[PDB]
Amino acid sequence: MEMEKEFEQIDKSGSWAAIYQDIRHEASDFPSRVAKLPKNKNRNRYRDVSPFDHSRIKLHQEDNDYINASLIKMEEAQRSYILTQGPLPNTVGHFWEMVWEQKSRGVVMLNRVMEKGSLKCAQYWPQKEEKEMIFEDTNLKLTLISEDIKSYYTVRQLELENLTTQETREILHFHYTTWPDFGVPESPASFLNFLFKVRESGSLSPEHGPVVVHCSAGIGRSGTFCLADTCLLLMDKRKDPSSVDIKKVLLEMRKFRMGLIQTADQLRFSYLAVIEGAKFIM
Ligand SMILES: CC(=O)N[C@@H](Cc1ccc(O)cc1)C(=O)NN
Repeated sequence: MEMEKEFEQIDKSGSWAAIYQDIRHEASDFPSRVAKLPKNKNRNRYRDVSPFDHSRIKLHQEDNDYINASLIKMEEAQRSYILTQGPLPNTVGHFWEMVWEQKSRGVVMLNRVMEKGSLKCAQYWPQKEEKEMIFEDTNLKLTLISEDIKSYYTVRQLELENLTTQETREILHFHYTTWPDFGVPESPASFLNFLFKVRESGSLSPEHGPVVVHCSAGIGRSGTFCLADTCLLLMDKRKDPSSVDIKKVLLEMRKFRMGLIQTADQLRFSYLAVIEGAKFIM
């Protein structure tokens, strides 16, 4: 039942929350024993937001490998992503250790450091060229190379140095800036173009390790980014573009990360992001 038609009847009835709770009721439930251990109390920004043990990204170290990061592996779509929370003052060195280990090209951010007068994440990248950051706990160094500031996003070039191998790599900061404080973006137009812009970079390609995407919790705004890309990828690919079930995509993803897609407005907006993007792939 096509995604244009469904909506329509979803509007016609207005039962977004009603659609939305059923997915919440049909979603995966798996253990999260690692997250919950006591020595990890400080690596979680939220007590109710936890990575499942079976899909948890692990940090390459034998003492403590824990981070609130999971691997969403999409079989069909031949696409992979890591969802993580906004880093904390105690996790910064862990976020970049992850970027390294995993061999990612890109870092995507759907949020500002300050929203509603309070802190959404740590300031974790260098704002000035001659002002480099060193992550002592994890022996890496990061340098701001260049900055492309535009209306809805900014793209930054960074240099990540594994101070232990002295090897260096180039990472791309894709930062979306205009998402509103309350609600959802008033028009999917800008979220989509930024999604094409991230693909444009080569960051969501198999030729690198999965992309790292985050917002504050690592489930909401992050979930729309991946639900939509994957659905778009799926439409190009199948005979029947019409075949794409957005609820079905979401529950598959939900098997790898708890609560992807936080409110009924995001579900629909996720729906308009798919619906509207199809209109170029073609
Ligand atoms: C008709 C309706 O329920 N609209 C939503 C708001 C909405 C707008 C754009 C989005 O992309 C997503 C959600 C609403 O009124 N919710 N209360």
